[PDB]
Amino acid sequence: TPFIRPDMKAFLEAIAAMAGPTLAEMTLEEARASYVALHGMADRPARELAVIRNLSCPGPAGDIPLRLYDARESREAGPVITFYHGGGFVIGDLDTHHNLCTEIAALMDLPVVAVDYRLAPEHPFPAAIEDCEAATRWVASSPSELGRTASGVIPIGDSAGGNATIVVSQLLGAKPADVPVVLQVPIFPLASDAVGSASLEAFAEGFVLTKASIEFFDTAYKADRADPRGFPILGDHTAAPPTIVATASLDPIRDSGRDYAKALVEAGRDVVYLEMEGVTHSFTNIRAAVPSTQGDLERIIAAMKMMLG
Amino acid sequence: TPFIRPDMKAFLEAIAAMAGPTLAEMTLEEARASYVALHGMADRPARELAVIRNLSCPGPAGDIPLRLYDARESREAGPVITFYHGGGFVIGDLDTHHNLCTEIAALMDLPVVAVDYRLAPEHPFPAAIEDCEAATRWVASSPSELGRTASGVIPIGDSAGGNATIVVSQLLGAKPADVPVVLQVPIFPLASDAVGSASLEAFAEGFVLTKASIEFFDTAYKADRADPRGFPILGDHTAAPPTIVATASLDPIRDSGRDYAKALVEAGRDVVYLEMEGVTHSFTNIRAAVPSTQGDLERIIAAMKMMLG
Amino acid sequence: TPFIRPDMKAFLEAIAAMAGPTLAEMTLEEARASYVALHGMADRPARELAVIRNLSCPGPAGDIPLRLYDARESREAGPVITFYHGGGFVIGDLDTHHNLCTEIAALMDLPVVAVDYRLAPEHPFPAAIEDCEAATRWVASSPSELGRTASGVIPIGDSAGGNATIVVSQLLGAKPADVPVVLQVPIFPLASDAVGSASLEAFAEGFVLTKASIEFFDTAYKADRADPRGFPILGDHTAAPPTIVATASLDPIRDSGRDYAKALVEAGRDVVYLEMEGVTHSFTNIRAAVPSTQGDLERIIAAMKMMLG
Amino acid sequence: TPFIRPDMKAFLEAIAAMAGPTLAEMTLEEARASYVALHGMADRPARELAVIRNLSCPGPAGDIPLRLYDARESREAGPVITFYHGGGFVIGDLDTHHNLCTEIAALMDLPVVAVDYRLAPEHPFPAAIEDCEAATRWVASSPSELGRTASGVIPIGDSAGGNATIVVSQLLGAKPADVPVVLQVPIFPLASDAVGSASLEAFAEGFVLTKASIEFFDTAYKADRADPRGFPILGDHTAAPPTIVATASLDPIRDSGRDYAKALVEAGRDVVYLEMEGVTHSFTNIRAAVPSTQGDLERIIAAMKMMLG
Ligand SMILES: CCCCCC(=O)Oc1ccc([N+](=O)[O-])cc1
Ligand SMILES: CCCCCC(=O)Oc1ccc([N+](=O)[O-])cc1
Ligand SMILES: CCCCCC(=O)Oc1ccc([N+](=O)[O-])cc1
Ligand SMILES: CCCCCC(=O)Oc1ccc([N+](=O)[O-])cc1
Ligand SMILES: CCCCCC(=O)O
Repeated sequence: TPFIRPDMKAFLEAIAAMAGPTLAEMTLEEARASYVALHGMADRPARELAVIRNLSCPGPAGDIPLRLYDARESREAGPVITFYHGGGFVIGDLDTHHNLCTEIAALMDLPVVAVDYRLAPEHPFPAAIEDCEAATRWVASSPSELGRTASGVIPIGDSAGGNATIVVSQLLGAKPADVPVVLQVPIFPLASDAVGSASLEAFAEGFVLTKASIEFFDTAYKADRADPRGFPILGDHTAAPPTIVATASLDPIRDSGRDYAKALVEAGRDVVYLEMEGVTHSFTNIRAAVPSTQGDLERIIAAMKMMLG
Repeated sequence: TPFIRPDMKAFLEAIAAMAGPTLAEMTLEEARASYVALHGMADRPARELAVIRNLSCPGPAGDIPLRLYDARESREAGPVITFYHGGGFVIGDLDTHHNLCTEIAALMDLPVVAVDYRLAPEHPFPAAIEDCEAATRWVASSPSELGRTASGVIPIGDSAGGNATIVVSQLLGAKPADVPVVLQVPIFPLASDAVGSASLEAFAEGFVLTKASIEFFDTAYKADRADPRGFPILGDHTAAPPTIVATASLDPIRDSGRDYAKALVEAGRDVVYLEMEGVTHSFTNIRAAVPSTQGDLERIIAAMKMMLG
Repeated sequence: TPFIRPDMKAFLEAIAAMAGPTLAEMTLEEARASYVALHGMADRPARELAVIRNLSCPGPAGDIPLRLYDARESREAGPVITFYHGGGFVIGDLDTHHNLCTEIAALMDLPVVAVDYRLAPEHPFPAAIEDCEAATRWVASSPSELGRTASGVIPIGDSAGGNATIVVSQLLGAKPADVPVVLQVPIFPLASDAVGSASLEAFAEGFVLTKASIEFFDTAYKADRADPRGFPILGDHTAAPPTIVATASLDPIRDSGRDYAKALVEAGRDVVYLEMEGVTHSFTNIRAAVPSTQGDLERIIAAMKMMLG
Repeated sequence: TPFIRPDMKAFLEAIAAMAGPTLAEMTLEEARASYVALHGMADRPARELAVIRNLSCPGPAGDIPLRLYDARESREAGPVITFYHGGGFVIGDLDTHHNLCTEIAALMDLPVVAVDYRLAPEHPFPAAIEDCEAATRWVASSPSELGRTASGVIPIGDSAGGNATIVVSQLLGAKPADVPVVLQVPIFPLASDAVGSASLEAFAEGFVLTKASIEFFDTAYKADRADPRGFPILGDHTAAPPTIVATASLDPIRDSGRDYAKALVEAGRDVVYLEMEGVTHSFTNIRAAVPSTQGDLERIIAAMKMMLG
């Protein structure tokens, strides 16, 4: 039996007791609401910050809603974190990952801009990617509405947002924004197709993210298996920016993260690979229900400060 | 300050630390999802039963979904428990109270039929009552689809479901079903209007059920203050069936349950009044997070067995 | 016309046909002898028990005679029932309620200690109460002479004894004996002044206990209307022990018992309220003349077992 | 035309202009003195330290010479760095890597114990490994003669010493010393056989370490190709300690270090992979001739501090 932390196991047993409908059995609005409720009850509360401000920027389909987080009311030029939430490209929003964003802003002492990108099935692949790229380019242009100057950008995101992290870094690598990507932080990302992976079979049920949910998200999003914007393991890694890959040992898509970090080493790129032991997918947003995951996030923070130099 | 059990106080501290939005500040589906998560994560797992079966019966608006619970695959004629869930007539469903239902069925060794009645704001007062009454009459008719002959019915429900319990017993008292109500069990019910009561002021915040939530529910359901189907304290108590009223000492609507039991005594009716000390509203569905509440439920069960003979 | 059971009505008709004199018309010795004769006639025969033993304990005015009833010569530690007979504090003794005591001991499988407390007018208020309190404390101390160990006491009594039951529970509540009152069972008690009550007017004549007798007892006992030891509705109910209140629907002091049960609910205390339908005051001691009153006693017994756990 | 830093390229071109003999064309003593003279000229001078002290410990073939470096005469318990020098297992000693050792001790503020292990061809494989393992176990036991307490050990070494670093970590993993390996730092290690690698062909000549020298060292050391103590890529990686792998982009054995870091990710182990751009093998010891390599060492140091927490 795989190792599970005691506080992690208690959370999994409560989810098993709840025994709700699957995502596919709910309406879309119900599925999205259940994710709000899960993170609402499981995550630590928001940090207080000097600046929490809603903005928007132009996108290919229309305006893209954004939210700026900053512990400082005024700050000098520096890197700006551009955050993309998880949720399979189907669920999640600015509120499901709000508390985590306030934590990243507080602990990094850098500004964070979260992207409220368009969701599937209403907006299938590559809608989410289009919006994350556009928003990241916009932040990288130091617009006056943002109120602080970017000397570089730091894409970061969990799961689907970790997929978006890598894709955005590849798109900006090929066609630079006004400043470079100085660091990327894909957190338990989907980089290679998880179908057929050993982690997917081993952790298919009972570890928060299920094989059934992965298939539900896949059916809604409709990413093409040969498209590097859907599966960025297929992209060109030879100029990948400095990278921190964080995975979970109990994640059904753990091996997708392993694959990506291996590909970066194969291409000679600098990478920190951290595989959190005894916790699941989504550990960044369950920091109250599973208190030991706060320490896992803090290790990512420490790696980020190190890699920023 | 009022007495609070240590495990109860730890649960309240967790809720306070979460510092979530009010039900009114969420979308309606987010409010419903937050209740699914509250019970889902805080209650004990379901009992294993011989029979857990979805069914439906005709109602005035269309079909009424039902769920049958029975520890026995087949059984002789006997009383049948008809259960109405809490949630202000706005939230809750068959799943939010599913584990509690399996526990009632296991500990009573009687069949339980839970009612998936229509909810406000989509279906305001008296839609919930219409469906609860219709389902209870249908069970009382011993339909072949149920496979359980009813010698009598036992209305039971928590909070809004405790309101429904009393209204149904009054409606069936006035126009009998095929068999009588042999016992009713309103658990922390709303019987009289809570506005103005001492308990509402004393426990308006910080005790799971809040004054703000009570107001949210009241606005959606739109019960007429003069209608005994809304506030059954106004009804005729002179032929009330044998009753167990269970309240919580920390409940903002505690005094409404006190009022009902006093009205039963005033009318010469047999009643067991149990006020659980140092726990809150909703204690029937938080039996894992607050382990001492399992004993509270078991006291209700013991009183039911006694009052059934 | 109030509902009267057929067997109860026939007994009332026989009493009327015999047309005996009132308590004021008889001599004190004759009144006491007629009470002996009524129960000796009307009640079911005594149960055979291993132990029926006279005892005594020190009191504030000399020794208090007691009678111990137990189905077992030797038993484990457990609650001990402490019984106070009815009779207005003027008539009755250890023999008038002897068969009832044997029935309680047989059906509960607990020891019962009946108190031969001082009677008015020879010994007016508060004599009876002082003796009932002293005897209950003595039993609660597990004295060697009792022959069994008390883990708690259960005060119980009919009418004036129901008054004594509540007063004793309040006095031991304020100044504890060696073990707690774990349950009290006031049976058709006098808790509030019956003067002015609707039940006193409705059942003033022809229902075994008469208005004339109530006034007779009151003149003899001379209880202070403002003293909670005379009228324990005036006492502090906030810490009342678990309670079973039993009344009779045709009792002139029925509303007194209703008042007390209501006051317990108002104070948030656990209480079973049972109002026996279609029978009179004294139903616990007329179980042969009115055979259905045995079932009434058995309902009280069932409630006692439930409330003891 | 692979990228080469300007100061790096100047160093390589001066070496080319000298046109010195190969390792095969020199005597053993000439080769070893040649390496002493290269580092003596090319590396930065020694840091001044409170403690630079020769020690020794028992080994499998007699006493193993050690040298202790510490910026502090007296310190709290903490990890102790155990260092193994490069030189193909044929050349190098405590003096060729002395200045680098003082730098590591100064910048980490941790004690460093360098190992004077037995050299080939006089002592072929596995003599060097045996000595490195024995010395690391000795340090890990916190012997009185060490003068400070080890709470853990940190194996570190360049090239052949990077090979020894990994092998020691595997041996202590299978058979623990008194304290764990808390971090390992293999610097341009030989982990997998370089023969057949793309890096070996691309950088066979002109980049400090030549293919000819690799062959010369290999024939002297005579490591068994199937032995994980000779080629630790063959070892069990499933419990590898936290790791920092540092390589150089112009290193003929660069791909061996890539292979090892990929194998750790594949096994789910935490690893920092740093590939220094535009510098060669041996960059840790040419920090005066190529001043930009001081920054490369400082990046390794920063990663070490981060991974130690
Ligand atoms: C309801 C369980 C958590 C589902 C949401 C979640 O865990 O965030 C994800 C985002 C993307 C992917 N994915 O790309 O398969 C999976 C998960
Ligand atoms: C979010 C916690 C409260 C959830 C709802 C609940 O606890 O069940 C109730 C049902 C009905 C009423 N009511 O009628 O006011 C109150 C509460
Ligand atoms: C002969 C019928 C009356 C016998 C006395 C009786 O039935 O028991 C009572 C005890 C106490 C009170 N009281 O306190 O008013 C009334 C009645
Ligand atoms: C004469 C300068 C190059 C030789 C010294 C050197 O570069 O240190 C090494 C140690 C070990 C290995 N090896 O294990 O192949 C290669 C190189
Ligand atoms: C309203 C204050 C709550 C406790 C007071 C009571 O038990 O009636």
